Amino acid sequence: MIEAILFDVNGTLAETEELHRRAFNETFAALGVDWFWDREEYRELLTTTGGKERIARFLRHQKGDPAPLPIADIHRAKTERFVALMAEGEIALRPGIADLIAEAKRAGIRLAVATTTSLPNVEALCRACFGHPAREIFDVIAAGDMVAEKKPSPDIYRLALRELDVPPERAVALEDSLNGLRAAKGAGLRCIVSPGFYTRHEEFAGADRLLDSFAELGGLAGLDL
Ligand SMILES: O=C(COP(=O)(O)O)[C@@H](O)[C@H](O)COP(=O)(O)O
Ligand SMILES: [Mg+2]
Repeated sequence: MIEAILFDVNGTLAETEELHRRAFNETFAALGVDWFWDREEYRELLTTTGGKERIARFLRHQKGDPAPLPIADIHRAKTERFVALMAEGEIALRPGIADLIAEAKRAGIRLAVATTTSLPNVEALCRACFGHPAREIFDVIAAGDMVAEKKPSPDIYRLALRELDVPPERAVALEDSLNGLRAAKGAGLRCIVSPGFYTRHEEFAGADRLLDSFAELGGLAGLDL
Protein backbone atom coordinates (compact mmCIF):
# COMPACT_ATOMS: atom_id res chain seq x y z
CA MET A 1 0.00 0.00 0.00
CA ILE A 2 1.12 3.58 -0.60
CA GLU A 3 2.41 5.69 2.29
CA ALA A 4 1.21 9.04 0.99
CA ILE A 5 -1.27 10.48 -1.52
CA LEU A 6 -0.59 13.80 -3.19
CA PHE A 7 -3.58 15.61 -4.63
CA ASP A 8 -3.77 18.22 -7.26
CA VAL A 9 -6.49 20.79 -6.52
CA ASN A 10 -8.14 22.32 -9.60
CA GLY A 11 -9.97 19.75 -11.64
CA THR A 12 -8.95 17.01 -9.19
CA LEU A 13 -10.47 17.70 -5.80
CA ALA A 14 -13.31 19.64 -7.48
CA GLU A 15 -14.29 20.96 -10.92
CA THR A 16 -13.32 24.56 -10.33
CA GLU A 17 -12.08 26.11 -13.57
CA GLU A 18 -15.31 27.69 -14.68
CA LEU A 19 -15.43 29.30 -11.28
CA HIS A 20 -11.85 30.58 -11.79
CA ARG A 21 -12.89 31.93 -15.19
CA ARG A 22 -15.84 33.74 -13.62
CA ALA A 23 -13.59 35.21 -10.95
CA PHE A 24 -11.15 36.44 -13.62
CA ASN A 25 -13.84 37.95 -15.78
CA GLU A 26 -15.72 39.61 -12.93
CA THR A 27 -12.38 41.08 -11.68
CA PHE A 28 -11.65 42.45 -15.18
CA ALA A 29 -15.12 44.05 -15.28
CA ALA A 30 -14.63 45.61 -11.82
CA LEU A 31 -11.34 47.06 -12.89
CA GLY A 32 -13.03 48.72 -15.89
CA VAL A 33 -10.95 46.94 -18.55
CA ASP A 34 -12.30 45.35 -21.78
CA TRP A 35 -10.67 41.95 -21.15
CA PHE A 36 -12.98 38.95 -21.23
CA TRP A 37 -11.94 35.30 -21.42
CA ASP A 38 -14.47 33.05 -23.12
CA ARG A 39 -14.15 29.25 -22.81
CA GLU A 40 -12.25 28.94 -26.07
CA GLU A 41 -9.65 31.52 -24.93
CA TYR A 42 -9.50 30.12 -21.42
CA ARG A 43 -8.91 26.56 -22.64
CA GLU A 44 -5.77 27.80 -24.34
CA LEU A 45 -4.66 30.02 -21.39
CA LEU A 46 -5.03 27.07 -19.03
CA THR A 47 -1.93 25.48 -20.51
CA THR A 48 0.04 28.13 -18.51
CA THR A 49 -0.36 27.36 -14.84
CA GLY A 50 -0.70 30.03 -12.16
CA GLY A 51 -3.10 32.92 -12.50
CA LYS A 52 -0.40 35.60 -12.42
CA GLU A 53 1.55 33.76 -15.14
CA ARG A 54 -1.68 33.32 -17.12
CA ILE A 55 -2.49 37.06 -16.91
CA ALA A 56 1.12 37.80 -18.00
CA ARG A 57 0.79 35.49 -21.00
CA PHE A 58 -2.49 37.16 -22.01
CA LEU A 59 -0.96 40.68 -21.66
CA ARG A 60 2.06 39.87 -23.76
CA HIS A 61 0.17 40.15 -26.96
CA GLN A 62 -3.56 41.02 -26.32
CA LYS A 63 -4.58 44.16 -28.13
CA GLY A 64 -7.18 45.52 -25.69
CA ASP A 65 -6.66 47.83 -22.73
CA PRO A 66 -3.26 48.04 -21.08
CA ALA A 67 -3.11 46.67 -17.54
CA PRO A 68 -4.10 49.48 -15.11
CA LEU A 69 -2.55 47.74 -12.06
CA PRO A 70 0.32 45.36 -11.47
CA ILE A 71 -0.49 41.75 -12.22
CA ALA A 72 -0.10 40.77 -8.58
CA ASP A 73 -2.84 43.31 -7.62
CA ILE A 74 -5.18 42.14 -10.38
CA HIS A 75 -4.61 38.58 -9.23
CA ARG A 76 -5.15 39.40 -5.54
CA ALA A 77 -8.58 40.87 -6.38
CA LYS A 78 -9.38 37.77 -8.44
CA THR A 79 -8.40 35.52 -5.53
CA GLU A 80 -10.70 37.40 -3.12
CA ARG A 81 -13.50 36.86 -5.62
CA PHE A 82 -12.76 33.20 -6.07
CA VAL A 83 -12.66 32.66 -2.30
CA ALA A 84 -16.00 34.38 -1.90
CA LEU A 85 -17.60 32.36 -4.69
CA MET A 86 -16.17 29.09 -3.44
CA ALA A 87 -17.66 29.72 0.00
CA GLU A 88 -21.21 29.76 -1.39
CA GLY A 89 -21.34 26.00 -1.63
CA GLU A 90 -22.18 25.55 -5.23
CA ILE A 91 -19.04 23.43 -5.87
CA ALA A 92 -18.78 19.97 -4.38
CA LEU A 93 -15.82 17.45 -4.43
CA ARG A 94 -15.50 15.30 -7.48
CA PRO A 95 -16.97 11.83 -7.06
CA GLY A 96 -14.72 9.45 -5.18
CA ILE A 97 -12.55 12.12 -3.55
CA ALA A 98 -14.27 12.35 -0.14
CA ASP A 99 -14.36 8.53 0.15
CA LEU A 100 -10.69 8.17 -0.73
CA ILE A 101 -9.61 10.79 1.76
CA ALA A 102 -11.76 9.17 4.50
CA GLU A 103 -10.23 5.72 3.73
CA ALA A 104 -6.77 7.21 3.78
CA LYS A 105 -7.33 8.84 7.14
CA ARG A 106 -8.65 5.58 8.64
CA ALA A 107 -5.53 3.83 7.30
CA GLY A 108 -3.15 6.48 8.63
CA ILE A 109 -1.95 7.41 5.13
CA ARG A 110 -0.29 10.87 4.90
CA LEU A 111 -2.00 13.37 2.56
CA ALA A 112 -0.67 16.37 0.67
CA VAL A 113 -1.84 18.96 -1.71
CA ALA A 114 0.48 19.82 -4.61
CA THR A 115 -1.03 22.66 -6.62
CA THR A 116 -0.27 25.63 -8.80
CA THR A 117 -3.17 27.52 -7.23
CA SER A 118 -3.09 30.29 -4.62
CA LEU A 119 -3.11 29.10 -1.03
CA PRO A 120 -6.35 30.98 -0.10
CA ASN A 121 -8.14 28.87 -2.73
CA VAL A 122 -7.07 25.66 -1.00
CA GLU A 123 -8.33 27.01 2.26
CA ALA A 124 -11.59 28.09 0.74
CA LEU A 125 -12.21 24.77 -0.97
CA CYS A 126 -11.41 22.81 2.23
CA ARG A 127 -13.62 24.96 4.43
CA ALA A 128 -16.47 24.69 1.92
CA CYS A 129 -16.21 21.01 1.02
CA PHE A 130 -14.75 19.42 4.15
CA GLY A 131 -15.93 21.95 6.81
CA HIS A 132 -12.48 22.48 8.19
CA PRO A 133 -9.26 24.41 7.60
CA ALA A 134 -7.03 22.91 5.03
CA ARG A 135 -4.33 21.92 7.51
CA GLU A 136 -6.94 19.72 9.29
CA ILE A 137 -7.43 17.76 6.05
CA PHE A 138 -3.94 17.66 4.53
CA ASP A 139 -0.70 16.96 6.35
CA VAL A 140 1.29 18.94 3.82
CA ILE A 141 0.19 21.84 1.62
CA ALA A 142 2.42 22.79 -1.31
CA ALA A 143 0.72 25.63 -3.25
CA GLY A 144 1.13 28.71 -5.25
CA ASP A 145 4.36 30.63 -5.14
CA MET A 146 6.04 28.19 -2.72
CA VAL A 147 8.22 27.25 -5.69
CA ALA A 148 9.70 29.46 -8.43
CA GLU A 149 8.55 27.22 -11.33
CA LYS A 150 5.06 25.90 -11.63
CA LYS A 151 3.76 22.73 -13.25
CA PRO A 152 4.95 21.12 -15.53
CA SER A 153 8.03 21.75 -13.37
CA PRO A 154 8.16 18.97 -10.75
CA ASP A 155 9.25 21.42 -8.09
CA ILE A 156 5.89 21.63 -6.24
CA TYR A 157 5.81 17.85 -5.98
CA ARG A 158 9.44 17.72 -4.83
CA LEU A 159 8.53 20.23 -2.10
CA ALA A 160 5.55 18.19 -1.00
CA LEU A 161 7.59 14.94 -0.94
CA ARG A 162 10.35 16.53 1.14
CA GLU A 163 7.80 17.77 3.66
CA LEU A 164 6.02 14.38 3.74
CA ASP A 165 9.37 12.58 4.08
CA VAL A 166 8.03 9.77 1.92
CA PRO A 167 10.09 8.56 -1.09
CA PRO A 168 8.34 8.94 -4.43
CA GLU A 169 8.23 5.18 -4.96
CA ARG A 170 5.97 4.89 -1.96
CA ALA A 171 3.58 7.64 -2.90
CA VAL A 172 1.09 8.43 -5.71
CA ALA A 173 -0.36 11.57 -7.26
CA LEU A 174 -3.86 12.28 -8.45
CA GLU A 175 -4.14 14.78 -11.32
CA ASP A 176 -6.46 16.05 -14.01
CA SER A 177 -4.19 17.80 -16.51
CA LEU A 178 -1.20 17.07 -18.71
CA ASN A 179 0.94 19.70 -17.03
CA GLY A 180 0.07 18.03 -13.72
CA LEU A 181 0.93 14.54 -14.99
CA ARG A 182 4.25 15.81 -16.29
CA ALA A 183 5.08 17.48 -12.97
CA ALA A 184 4.18 14.35 -10.98
CA LYS A 185 6.12 12.03 -13.23
CA GLY A 186 9.10 14.34 -13.16
CA ALA A 187 9.12 14.01 -9.37
CA GLY A 188 9.25 10.20 -9.69
CA LEU A 189 5.60 9.65 -8.84
CA ARG A 190 3.08 7.24 -10.20
CA CYS A 191 0.08 9.32 -11.26
CA ILE A 192 -3.59 8.53 -11.64
CA VAL A 193 -5.40 10.90 -14.01
CA SER A 194 -9.09 11.71 -14.29
CA PRO A 195 -9.63 14.64 -16.67
CA GLY A 196 -12.42 17.14 -17.00
CA PHE A 197 -13.95 19.58 -19.41
CA TYR A 198 -10.93 21.55 -20.09
CA THR A 199 -8.43 18.71 -20.07
CA ARG A 200 -10.13 15.62 -21.61
CA HIS A 201 -8.68 16.40 -25.08
CA GLU A 202 -5.25 15.86 -23.78
CA GLU A 203 -3.35 12.63 -24.19
CA PHE A 204 -2.02 11.26 -20.89
CA ALA A 205 0.83 9.07 -21.89
CA GLY A 206 2.56 7.62 -18.91
CA ALA A 207 -0.46 7.88 -16.60
CA ASP A 208 -0.58 4.86 -14.40
CA ARG A 209 -4.33 4.79 -14.65
CA LEU A 210 -6.65 6.98 -16.71
CA LEU A 211 -10.17 7.14 -15.25
CA ASP A 212 -13.42 8.74 -16.20
CA SER A 213 -14.08 9.27 -12.47
CA PHE A 214 -12.08 8.99 -9.26
CA ALA A 215 -15.04 6.99 -8.05
CA GLU A 216 -13.61 4.22 -10.27
CA LEU A 217 -10.40 4.01 -8.18
CA GLY A 218 -11.66 1.13 -6.21
CA GLY A 219 -10.39 2.25 -2.83
CA LEU A 220 -6.83 2.56 -1.55
CA ALA A 221 -5.90 -0.70 -3.22
CA GLY A 222 -6.51 0.98 -6.59
CA LEU A 223 -3.56 3.22 -5.94
CA ASP A 224 -1.20 0.18 -5.90
CA LEU A 225 1.23 -1.41 -8.59
O1 LIG B 1 -3.27 26.52 -13.38
C1 LIG B 1 -3.93 26.32 -12.34
C2 LIG B 1 -4.42 24.95 -12.02
O2 LIG B 1 -4.43 24.59 -10.52
P1 LIG B 1 -3.94 22.99 -10.07
O3 LIG B 1 -2.47 22.99 -10.19
O4 LIG B 1 -4.60 22.91 -8.75
O5 LIG B 1 -4.64 22.18 -11.10
C3 LIG B 1 -4.22 27.50 -11.47
O6 LIG B 1 -3.40 28.61 -11.85
C4 LIG B 1 -5.71 27.83 -11.60
O7 LIG B 1 -6.10 27.84 -13.00
C5 LIG B 1 -6.10 29.22 -11.05
O8 LIG B 1 -5.65 29.44 -9.73
P2 LIG B 1 -4.74 30.74 -9.36
O9 LIG B 1 -5.37 31.91 -10.07
O10 LIG B 1 -4.81 30.83 -7.87
O11 LIG B 1 -3.36 30.42 -9.86
MG1 LIG C 1 -5.36 20.46 -11.82
